[PDB]
Amino acid sequence: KNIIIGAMTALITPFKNGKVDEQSYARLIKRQIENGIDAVVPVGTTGESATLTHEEHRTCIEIAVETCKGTKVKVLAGAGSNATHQAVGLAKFAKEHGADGILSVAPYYNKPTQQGLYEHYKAIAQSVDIPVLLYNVPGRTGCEISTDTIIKLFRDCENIYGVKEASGNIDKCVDLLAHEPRMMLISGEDAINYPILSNGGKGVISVTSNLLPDMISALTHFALDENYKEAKKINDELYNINKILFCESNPIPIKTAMYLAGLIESLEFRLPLCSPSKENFAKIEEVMKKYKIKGF
Amino acid sequence: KNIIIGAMTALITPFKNGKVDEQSYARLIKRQIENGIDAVVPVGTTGESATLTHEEHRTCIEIAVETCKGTKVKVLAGAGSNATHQAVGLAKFAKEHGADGILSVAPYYNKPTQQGLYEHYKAIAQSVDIPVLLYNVPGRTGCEISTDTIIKLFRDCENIYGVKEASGNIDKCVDLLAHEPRMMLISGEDAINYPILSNGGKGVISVTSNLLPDMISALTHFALDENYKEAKKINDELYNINKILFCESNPIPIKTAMYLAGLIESLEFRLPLCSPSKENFAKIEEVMKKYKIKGF
Ligand SMILES: [Mg+2]
Ligand SMILES: [Mg+2]
Repeated sequence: KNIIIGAMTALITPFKNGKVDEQSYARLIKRQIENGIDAVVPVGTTGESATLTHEEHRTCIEIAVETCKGTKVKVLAGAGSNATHQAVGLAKFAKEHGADGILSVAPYYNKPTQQGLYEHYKAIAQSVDIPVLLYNVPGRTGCEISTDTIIKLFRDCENIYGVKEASGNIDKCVDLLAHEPRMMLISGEDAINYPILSNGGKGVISVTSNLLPDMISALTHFALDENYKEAKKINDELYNINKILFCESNPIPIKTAMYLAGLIESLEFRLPLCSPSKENFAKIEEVMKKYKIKGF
Repeated sequence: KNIIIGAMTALITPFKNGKVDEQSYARLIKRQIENGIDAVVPVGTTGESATLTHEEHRTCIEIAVETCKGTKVKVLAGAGSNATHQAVGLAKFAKEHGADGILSVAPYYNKPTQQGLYEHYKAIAQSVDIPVLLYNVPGRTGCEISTDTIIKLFRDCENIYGVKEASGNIDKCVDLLAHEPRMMLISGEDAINYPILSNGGKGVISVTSNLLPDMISALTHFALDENYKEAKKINDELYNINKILFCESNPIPIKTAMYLAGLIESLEFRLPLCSPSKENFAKIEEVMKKYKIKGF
């Protein structure tokens, strides 16, 4: 199977006067590339996919593809939906614009059954010839892709090569790799990057790497090199920032941190996302003090 | 405040050879009208909003509006989104196509904060001059509209007149009406229609009423008249069907029941929704046998 693994960043989408700051977006991606990141994820959850237009999805994906040209960094495009017809179109769309693979979130809100999830992802995988990474995040979607369903999709569909897990369930991560060790388990929860990697996970799709790409990259590469002692020490050091970045719903804290670090111009979201409370703003600033934040 | 209350139906959307069966849709709404229902909700969750195109949304709302002309039955159009800009557009869209009000679900998947939810619904309510009913269903959205947020929205915005609760939380239903008795609490969970109404709830937005409109309507109107013994009797008798209609994710069981009753021609969903298991199909068939199902 063709795979996209390693240290990956769920890119924030900066806004300036209510529009995509395209120059900021490119600068942020180059900052990721220059700090050891192996792939970038445009217009995922951290990138506020929900509130971007289709045109803007296209724009952010094209900017990611363009900025990654001439480097080894791949573009794993966010392209998923709770409507299978739309998911299929978004996958073809992402491939069409130069993405190396797609990250496809489990249908949110309409709670499909396991059978429906299987047919959903089979249609997506059959629509393109590039790698497809499942994304399970039940706290957001209201549904869970079961281990059996993930393993069936991995075995039955050639493009599906693994899953990004954001489920706080290391038991399931054991379940997945004990029964299907060939799949690529990808950490979608920064605080437990190391436990997932030390169990045979092969990458992270990170929120924290927006702010601290060098640290997340080093952690992932240490672990992939089976230097678990060094990977754990970064994971432990990152715990405080990893947790405070979810004091409010992601990406509210990470954008707050990027703004506080001077990495993005304005602390702008699209409704229904908004600035944090005064209190959480201060907590984020407080936690950041112990970390060294690379500039441009 | 202008309100839309009473016995209301979350309309299923019948498909025929992959497209909306427009004839069937109008026929189903006429059947609701003729069995005492006070309002219909086109293109909600039960109507598979997520997998309908914009054009199909227009179409279903127009059929509902047209079918309810010359009757007292109101159209509370499904018009919500997890992007505030889009939810505002859908609200204006529904009003301009003749809807009497809108049902607007809490943003799913991106989990806005309470502050963000307030700004979200404030923007929606300020964009139209027709009643707006909030819809709280945390099992599907991953977020909760808190009692304080609901009450603030009710007090600050003219059009917001209450909330449809699908939260299994009668404590919250007490909290809401004890602190703000002027709001319209609407049951969004058929099994507990009577407890919500007996605490001062003023209507239901029902799944079961698709199949048994006369019984749900009678239950509601008994309760609104404080004939609680008669309303409780129907609620108790309805428990078995109210529960089996969620053996799989709504609207999979209700569409199955409508098909088994001969009320729709095809057991068709749009992916990622799909037919129920063989076993769940049979269980739905058994439970329906206790109930007397009105024809056309
Ligand atoms: Mg009317
Ligand atoms: Mg009376």
